[PDB]
Amino acid sequence: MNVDLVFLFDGSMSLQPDEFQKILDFMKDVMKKLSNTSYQFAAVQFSTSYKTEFDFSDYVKRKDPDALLKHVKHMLLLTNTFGAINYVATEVFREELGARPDATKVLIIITDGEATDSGNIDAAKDIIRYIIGIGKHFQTKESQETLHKFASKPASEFVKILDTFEKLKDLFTELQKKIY
Ligand SMILES: CN1C(=O)N(c2cc(Cl)cc(Cl)c2)C(=O)[C@]12CN(c1ccc(C(=O)O)cn1)C[C@H]2c1ccc(C#N)cc1
Repeated sequence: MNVDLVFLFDGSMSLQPDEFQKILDFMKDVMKKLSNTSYQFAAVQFSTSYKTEFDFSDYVKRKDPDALLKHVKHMLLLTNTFGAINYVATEVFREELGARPDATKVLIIITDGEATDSGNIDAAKDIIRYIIGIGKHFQTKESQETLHKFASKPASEFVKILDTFEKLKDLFTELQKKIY
């Protein structure tokens, strides 16, 4: 349907270069698949700070995932996930930046660890929120639970755990199908 979807992706120092690249490729795969639909996309990299890599209006103008992401630079700092989610809620979903009043808001968060900051994400709560937690830091039920606070309910649907960044490929294949 009419979906305004934002990727919020981790660019902290704990991600290896190849891992950060797998994230970019995942986002391109998704966008390529949903070309020529009612989907609109935006992407934000977060680390210590929050960098909008492209807004919805950027997407409407070009609709080319390669061009939209070509200058992305890995920030290699902290993992301020609380600040990042609030940033998306208030700074990215705006009509002035191409967001649509009647579109469903979706936020896809991709990270390798726990947030380095703190607070709440009240402002983003109405958004449909998936979080993809990847790698060695999420190998136990207890470590995986730390992500639930960022996601819609139930966690069994909205929190995805991958053992490696190579599994983003497999996740895309699975997601591809859910497309009606
Ligand atoms: C199932 N589902 C889903 O897995 N994701 C999802 C989950 C992850 Cl981890 C990553 C990415 Cl990129 C997308 C979604 O966003 C949805 C929920 N959804 C919607 C859309 C609209 C409404 C609504 O209006 O209520 C509710 N949910 C759209 C749907 C979807 C499925 C596959 C792809 C691909 N490729 C992209 C989107």
